[PDB]
Amino acid sequence: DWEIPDGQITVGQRIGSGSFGTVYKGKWHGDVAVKMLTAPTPQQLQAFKNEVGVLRKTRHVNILLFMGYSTKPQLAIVTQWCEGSSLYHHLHASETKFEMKKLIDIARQTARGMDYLHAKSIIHRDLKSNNIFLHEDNTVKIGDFGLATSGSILWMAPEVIRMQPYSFQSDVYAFGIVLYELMTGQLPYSNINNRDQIIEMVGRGSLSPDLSKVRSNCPKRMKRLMAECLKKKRDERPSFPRILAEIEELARELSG
Ligand SMILES: C[C@@H](NC(=O)c1ncnc(N)c1Cl)c1ncc(C(=O)Nc2cc(C(F)(F)F)c(Cl)cn2)s1
Repeated sequence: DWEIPDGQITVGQRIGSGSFGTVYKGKWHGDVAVKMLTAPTPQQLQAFKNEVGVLRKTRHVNILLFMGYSTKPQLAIVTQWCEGSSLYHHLHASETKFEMKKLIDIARQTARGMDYLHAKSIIHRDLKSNNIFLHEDNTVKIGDFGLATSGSILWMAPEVIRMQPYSFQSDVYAFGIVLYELMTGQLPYSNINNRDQIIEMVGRGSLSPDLSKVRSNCPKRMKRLMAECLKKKRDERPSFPRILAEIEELARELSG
């Protein structure tokens, strides 16, 4: 069992509040991060066990290392502490300009982690550049840092907006949107004023990311893989084994 006894974790500075919990930087055999959740509902009790039950089946370098959980005194999830910023903070706030060599490496590590999740039959359900942490500004760490559960429509597939929806291809579309941010430095649909139409237009199949805003030095394989990841039909979107294979081969083309 991975239950951490009460009294071992030294809760420290608060990292950021949410509508569903708060996260602190704790001390527990080193630097750790603890997300603690007044009265737990039967849903919150199950939602906590679902998030821990998913993190228990993860043991990969590109996935945030789950370390333990606690029920006393509060429902908590203990993970490793990583320094740096998320990919959304690098490309759309800090404006960190990466070499094309490193942009492919960030996409490669992201595809490696997404490949490992699908092997374990795990759907991320909320893959975005904000949930992609750059540990030491080098290693990609995939997690779910959402503290409210929905301001994350740019990464939602058309079939996810049309409630009939989470699948491997829905995560592939999110990965395709992340590729758009990497190759453009901007979020999709930046020229749209409100989000009412973005929900309606993308769900209707008449709004797609303008694939001409990509940088000049973007390889032709990245433009083709990004387009296939953004197909409106789910069955026309590839699987991450095929996605990772073409990126790792493309990556070896840049290293001399
Ligand atoms: C305690 C808190 N840790 C931090 O926030 C943090 N960690 C490192 N460095 C920092 N600076 C910070 Cl601030 C977290 N508890 C659970 C987290 C999580 O990702 N759960 C999760 C993961 C997956 C995945 F399988 F896709 F990965 C899925 Cl599918 C669904 N849920 S994250």
